[PDB]
Amino acid sequence: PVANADVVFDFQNYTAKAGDEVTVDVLVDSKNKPISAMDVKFKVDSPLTIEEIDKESLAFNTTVMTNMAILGANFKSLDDKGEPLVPKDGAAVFTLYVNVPANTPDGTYYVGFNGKNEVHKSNDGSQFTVASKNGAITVGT
Repeated sequence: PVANADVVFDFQNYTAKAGDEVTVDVLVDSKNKPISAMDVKFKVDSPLTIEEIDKESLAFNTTVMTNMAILGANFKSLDDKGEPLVPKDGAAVFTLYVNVPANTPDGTYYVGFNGKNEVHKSNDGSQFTVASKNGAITVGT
């Protein structure tokens, strides 16, 4: 089935052996609509962990503020005249570095949002609706 939203994130799908790192490149489709800010939290299924959140958003060429205690990230995405940016088609909006422990069983482990995925339209609190797809990390095939 399908969920429609104004903005859809694509976590993509990955493979790993136990002991690997997995670089998760989160893509975004806003139907070419501009975005003023994001404020999000991430998770991955145990026993995998998110070991680092990249401090750059390539889709917006902007610095990402990060917090590893809560696995949170946020940024503003304005041009030099203070207007919202259209994300760059093809470019990662977030990059996550995931650890797959040496003893991870074969299986499918998902990466995604942890209950916060705010995508702002302007400076007044208004938000786009958001949905997510993919995010499977398949360990051991």
